[PDB]
Amino acid sequence: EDKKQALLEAATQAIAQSGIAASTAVIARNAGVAEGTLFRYFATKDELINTLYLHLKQDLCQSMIMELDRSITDAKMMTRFIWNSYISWGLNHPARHRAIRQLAVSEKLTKETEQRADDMFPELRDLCHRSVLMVFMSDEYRAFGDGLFLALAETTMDFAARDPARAGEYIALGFEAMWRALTRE
Amino acid sequence: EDKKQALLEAATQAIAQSGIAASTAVIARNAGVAEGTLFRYFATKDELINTLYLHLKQDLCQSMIMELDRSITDAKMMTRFIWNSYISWGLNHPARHRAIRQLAVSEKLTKETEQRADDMFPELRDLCHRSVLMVFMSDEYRAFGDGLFLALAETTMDFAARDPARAGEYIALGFEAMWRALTRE
Ligand SMILES: C[C@H](CCC(=O)O)[C@H]1CC[C@H]2[C@@H]3[C@H](O)C[C@@H]4C[C@H](O)CC[C@]4(C)[C@H]3C[C@H](O)[C@]12C
Ligand SMILES: C[C@H](CCC(=O)O)[C@H]1CC[C@H]2[C@@H]3[C@H](O)C[C@@H]4C[C@H](O)CC[C@]4(C)[C@H]3C[C@H](O)[C@]12C
Repeated sequence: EDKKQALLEAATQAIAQSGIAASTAVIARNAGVAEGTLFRYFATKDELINTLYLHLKQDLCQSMIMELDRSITDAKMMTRFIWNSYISWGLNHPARHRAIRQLAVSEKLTKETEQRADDMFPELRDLCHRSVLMVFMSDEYRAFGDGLFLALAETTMDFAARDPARAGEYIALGFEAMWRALTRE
Repeated sequence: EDKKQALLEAATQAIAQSGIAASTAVIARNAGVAEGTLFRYFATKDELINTLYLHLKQDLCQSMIMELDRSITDAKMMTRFIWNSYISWGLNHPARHRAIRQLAVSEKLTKETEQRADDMFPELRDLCHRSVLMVFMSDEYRAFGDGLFLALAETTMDFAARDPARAGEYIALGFEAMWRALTRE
C-alpha cells in the first residue's frame, strides 16, 4: 500500500527502461502520486538515485542473507555463493538488476551513500578474513571493476534466461570468467 | 550515394537502438527507399540480420588489417592488439558495436554466415600458430564466450568514452580482465 515503496518500485522500472534520465513525472504517474508528492520523498534526481541505490542494495543483500551458509571457509566457494546469489536475484528481478547497474555507474552516488552501502550488512563483511575480490585495482578503478562484474553478470543472466535448460552451466562458466578477471591469489 | 550502403547504415542505427526487432519500415524510411526496395536487398529480417552481421564484421576486420603488425610472435601481444583494435572501432563507431553485439547473440545467424565470417579475412587467421582465445569452452558455449568478450568490451568503451583522460588505462585494465577470463596458457 505505502507510497515510498510504490515510488521506489516505479523508479526501479523507469530507470531500468530509461536510465538515470528517467522522468520524475513518469515515475510519479506510474506510482499513485502527484509529482509534488514524489519531491517530499526525493527533492532531487540526485537524492532519488542515492535513495534507490541503497534500497536495491538492501534488497539484494537480504536475499544473500537468506541464501548464504557460514560454515564456508574457502574464499572461492564463498565468492561462488555470492555470484550465484546475485545471478538469481537479477533473474528473479530483472528491473532491479538493470536499475542498480545504471545507478552504480552514474557518477552521482555520494560518499555518504558509499559508507551507508559499505555499512548496511555487517553479516556480509568480511566473509573473507582479508579479501580476494577486486582488491588489486586502484581506488579510481573500483567503479570500473564493479562495471565489469555487472557486465559479466548481465550476460550470464541473459543466456540463462534464454536457455534455461543450461542455466546452471552459464552461471558456472560466468562465475569462472568473473573469478579470473577480478581476483588474484 | 548507393542504396545498399544506405540501407545497411540505417539498419545498423535501428538495430543499435532497438535490437533485431527493429522495423523494416523505419529502416527503409531512414534510408532513401520504399520498404519494397528494402525487400529486394533483404527479403526477410533473418537475411538482413545475416547480411548486416557480415557487413559489420568485414568493416571491423578491415580496420584491424590497417592497425595490425605481423612481426608480432607473442600470443598475448597479438591478442592485446586485437582488443585495442576492437575498442577503437567501437569508440569510433558506437552503433556498429551496439548492432554487431545484438546480431552476434541473435539466434538467427546461419551456419553459412558463420563459415563466411570465419573465411572472409585469411590474413586475420591464425596470427596464433594454434590459439589461446576462447578455445577452452565446448562449441555450445562459443556464443556465450563471444557475449562475455562483448560485455567486457562495451564496459571498457563506456568508461573510456566518459573519462577520456584515462581511456588507455581502462583499455589496458579491460584487456587483462578479458585475457584472464577467456584464455588459458
Ligand atoms: C555483498 C557482496 C559481499 C560483500 C562485499 O564484499 O562488499 C559484494 C561483493 C561484490 C559486490 C557487488 C559488486 O561490487 C558489483 C555491484 C556494484 C554495485 O555498486 C552494487 C551491486 C554489485 C552487484 C555489488 C553488490 C554487493 O556489494 C557485492 C555482491
Ligand atoms: C578478428 C579476431 C581474430 C581472428 C579470429 O581469431 O577469429 C577475432 C578474435 C575474437 C573475435 C571477436 C569475438 O569472437 C567476439 C565478437 C563475436 C561476434 O560474432 C563478432 C564480433 C566479435 C567482436 C569478434 C570479432 C573478431 O572475429 C575477433 C576480434
